[PDB]
Amino acid sequence: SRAEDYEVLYTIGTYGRCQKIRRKSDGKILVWKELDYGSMTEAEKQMLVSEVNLLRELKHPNIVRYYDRIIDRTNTTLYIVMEYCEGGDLASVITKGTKERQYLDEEFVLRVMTQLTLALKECHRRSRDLKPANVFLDGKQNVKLGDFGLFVGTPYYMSPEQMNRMNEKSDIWSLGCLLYELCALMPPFTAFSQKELAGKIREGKFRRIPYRYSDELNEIITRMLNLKDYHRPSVEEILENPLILEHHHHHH
Ligand SMILES: CCOc1cc(-c2nc(-c3cc(OC)c(OC)c(OC)c3)cnc2N)ccc1C(=O)O
Ligand SMILES: [Cl-]
Ligand SMILES: [Cl-]
Ligand SMILES: [Cl-]
Ligand SMILES: [Cl-]
Ligand SMILES: [Cl-]
Ligand SMILES: [Cl-]
Repeated sequence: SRAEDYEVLYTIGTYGRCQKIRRKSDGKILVWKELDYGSMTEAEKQMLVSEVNLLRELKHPNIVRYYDRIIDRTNTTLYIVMEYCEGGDLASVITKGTKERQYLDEEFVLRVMTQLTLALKECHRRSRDLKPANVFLDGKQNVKLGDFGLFVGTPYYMSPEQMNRMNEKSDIWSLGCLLYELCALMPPFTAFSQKELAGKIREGKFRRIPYRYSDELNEIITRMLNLKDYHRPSVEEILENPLILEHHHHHH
């Protein structure tokens, strides 16, 4: 309700800045996203209101949880309060692995696969970017999909359908790309330009993920990267995989 209900501890990152905060009433650790709407038009503020209502709706263990919205009309600043994910985002995990030359555990990849697949299933059920920067880790081995998604960069994760026209199986391809990058510490198709990239995607060829990962894990990631959307496994078919066990799911 009010900014003064919370105390900022410090800034985590800088669409304004993201800050770790403490709710005064009970000391709960949260974060908020700080947005200056002062320069926005009425139309834009209207679709901002629409977006925020949308986030207040989705509740799921594998989706970053919204708590509150605070309007500071004096500084024309809006705060979106959400849960704190102490393990940060998946992009930093991959970069860390890349820089330090250390692959991630299969167990970790299975957790990401299982929990992101359940996030997707929920998103599809309701009607969000499937990329490492939009994936967050809490302090309990849980994985959460953030709200990014609802030019300069190469569109590494774009499916062959999207690269022409025109589909939930497209999301499966994107997940395949993300899990592939998590394993290999590089995307399955790399290139310097989008046109070069598009040429590679159309061939649909890539390296096997590293041998430290099982044939079973390689197989399902490879299936997700099938050129034909109808050969990619559905969320249901993914979760039926013998690889995926109770402990790979979320725990409170
Ligand atoms: C502008 C980003 O919006 C979101 C932020 C979070 C969110 N992020 C973190 C977080 C914590 C970190 O500390 C380790 C960290 O450094 C690696 C980090 O890097 C980006 C992020 C903690 N809690 C959070 N709730 C979640 C979702 C969003 C979003 O808008 O989807
Ligand atoms: Cl390595
Ligand atoms: Cl391993
Ligand atoms: Cl390899
Ligand atoms: Cl166990
Ligand atoms: Cl539960
Ligand atoms: Cl949870």
